[PDB]
Amino acid sequence: SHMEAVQNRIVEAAERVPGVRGVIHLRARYVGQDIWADLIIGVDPENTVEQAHEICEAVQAAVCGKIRRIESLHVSAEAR
Amino acid sequence: SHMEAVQNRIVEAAERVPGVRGVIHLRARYVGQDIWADLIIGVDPENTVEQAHEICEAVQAAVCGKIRRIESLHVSAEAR
Repeated sequence: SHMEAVQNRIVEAAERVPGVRGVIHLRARYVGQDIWADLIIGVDPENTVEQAHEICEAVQAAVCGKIRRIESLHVSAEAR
Repeated sequence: SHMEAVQNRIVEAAERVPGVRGVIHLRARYVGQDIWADLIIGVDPENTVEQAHEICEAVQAAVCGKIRRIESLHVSAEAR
């Protein structure tokens, strides 16, 4: 599938960002030629809530920078 | 509405739990006579991710303990 290549690129890009302890969940869909995606990342339980927010914002920048067709990306965090 | 009384009870119960800095979002719906609800609470940005998780679990217990018709409640947290 065209989509599985894209999903591989999101996961790979997310996992390279400092503080990411793996991708817990990824759901991606096409809206025309654009991708909209929902991503959940793992983070250190001892990080602050503010740190987990910064890591999500860094994941969003890194993913959207690498995958140009992404036009909406939501990133949240869970302790792992 | 029957629902607005219930929504008032969820918000009130959530806000009385230690570490809750207000209810950011509440969406509740009936599935037959049962309530299913999605709640977002505010928390101190300097709490740990583990602390924010404990506060959500305490909100879930407190809300479900006070409002017997709730059969599904999801609680997440945001810095505020």
